[PDB]
Parts: sequence; C-alpha cells; structure tokens
Amino acid sequence: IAFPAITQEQMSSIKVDPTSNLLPSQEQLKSVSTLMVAAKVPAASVTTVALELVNFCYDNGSSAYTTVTGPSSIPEISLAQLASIVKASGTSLRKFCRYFAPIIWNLRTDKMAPANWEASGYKPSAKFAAFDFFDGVENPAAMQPPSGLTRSPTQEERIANATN
Repeated sequence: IAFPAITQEQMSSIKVDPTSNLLPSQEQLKSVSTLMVAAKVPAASVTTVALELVNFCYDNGSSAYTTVTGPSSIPEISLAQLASIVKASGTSLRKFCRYFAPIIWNLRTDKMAPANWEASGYKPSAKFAAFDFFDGVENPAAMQPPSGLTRSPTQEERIANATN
C-alpha cells in the first residue's frame, strides 16, 4: 500500500484553505504589516502607506530588480525601505502589488495612465492596462475596493496586457 487510507478524523482535521501562486500568502502579508508597524508606520496607516509603493510600481514596474526611489508619507521611511520590508516577508514586490491591483485600478484608471504606457507597447486605448500586475485587477482574492471596481477592464485592455 503506497498511501494509507485517510481516516474520517483526518479529514475533519485536515487544513485546506484556498492557495495562490500569484498572491502573497496570508502569513507573508502579516509579516509585511508587522514589520511596517515596527518600522514606525502607524497601524491605522499600513494599507494607505503600502498603496504608496503600489502607486510607484504602477508607473515604474514591480520586478525584482526595479529601482524603487523617492520618499513615502512617513518621514525616515523611503519607498525603497518599504520595498525591502515587502521582500523581507519572503514574497516578491510583484505579488504584493498584485494583491492591491484593484485599489490602484480605482485610483488611476481613466484618471492618470501608467507614466510610460507609450514607451511600452501600448495603444492609447489599452493604456490603462500597461502595468505589470494588471492581472491582479480581476482577482477576487486581491484586496477589493470598498464599492467594487469603477469599471471592468475592456477586452482590448485584457488582450493588450496578455500580449505583453
């Protein structure tokens, strides 16, 4: 017998929470905010302050070798510092941004397009798709805006980002 049969107890007892290879784990998220609070970000502000790094990645990329620059709204914590804190939890900057994709979507879509949309391959009509964690926008496990998306992406937007 290769695998012993499962007992009924083992099946009540087994731990099966949804999983993702595209989002940081729950534990990883907790580490990031714990460390953020320790770094002196107010506990109330950790989400809004994270979004500052997310915004930066919306323009500049969220790749493991993207150069994060500039200050955050907390003195003596730069965006680069927050990025390091993110990496300290063992997730990547990309997965972390992806987790907040729907919020930054509501914040920037039809208001201020990715800064470099034209330098990347994009038609003006697919503009709002030109960030590297766009695939997070329609992820239901990603953090959601309080009243849902301001609109869905257009099929042109979905396609434009996939074909990149």
